[PDB]
Amino acid sequence: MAKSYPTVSAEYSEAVEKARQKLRALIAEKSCAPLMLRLAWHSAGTFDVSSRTGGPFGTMKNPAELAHGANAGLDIAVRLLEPIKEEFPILSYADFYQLAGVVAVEVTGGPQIPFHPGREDKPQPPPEGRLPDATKGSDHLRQVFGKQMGLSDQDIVALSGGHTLGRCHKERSGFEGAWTSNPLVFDNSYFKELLSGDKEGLLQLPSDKALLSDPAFRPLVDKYAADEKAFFEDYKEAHLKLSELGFADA
Ligand code: HEM
Ligand code: NA
Repeated sequence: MAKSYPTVSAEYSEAVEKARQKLRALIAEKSCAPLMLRLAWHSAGTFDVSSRTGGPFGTMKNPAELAHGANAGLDIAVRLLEPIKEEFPILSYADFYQLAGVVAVEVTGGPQIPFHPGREDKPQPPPEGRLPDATKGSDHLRQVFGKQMGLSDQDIVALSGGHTLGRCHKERSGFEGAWTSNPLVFDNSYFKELLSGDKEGLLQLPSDKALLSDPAFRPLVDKYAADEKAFFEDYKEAHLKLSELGFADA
């Protein structure tokens, strides 16, 4: 009951569905689901409840936000999706990029995340610096996900499982390597690899490792490594909340 979703026209809803189908095809065909999940997450994860600035309001289309260090390479994702966007002028960029994130999780075998349309495209990007720093630890994760975004510790650990997809690139973040051996499959392998420690051919960031040493995060890592169904359930809830930060709040 924390949300009151807006009424959109039948034509808006039809555009959502037709765009969803185009996104499902393109994301699968171009093998770019991890990049598209990162696009949606960096779009949403800048929300700060104290000022109600940032969040999933389409500002990743703005070159000034694409230029943030944390968003290196997301210009590729914006450009890859623009041909579809041009077919759906009614949709906000805000909705479109969150829909791409939901689709990215779906097409890689993850949970079906509910999608509610109606986000506005806001004119001002957030200030740079809201997103989590991969070199920092649990206090920082709680500042970013908790104090800024309003999400729970469970949400932090579940959402960190987004790293079950994809990899780091030396020219984007400067880190390099995949967390999992199957980076196009949405599964609980991220947590299994965290528990088994560092190993040749796979990467762990300091922020991933902070989940292992924190007394509240660690039980959640253990749970998701053992129980993919529980991971999917908690991930679905956390991604839904993330994708709607600042949007439709009652
Ligand atoms: C918990 C704090 C987090 C930190 C410090 C962090 C940091 C990073 C870094 C440094 C990269 C490498 C980017 C590159 O070089 O291409 C990355 C990639 C990625 N992140 Fe995160 N991330 C966090 C949370 C999340 C969340 C919440 C999600 C989504 C639910 C997510 C999804 C991804 C994905 C899918 C990739 C791979 C992108 C690709 O393959 O192109 N991350 N993250
Ligand atoms: Na995986």
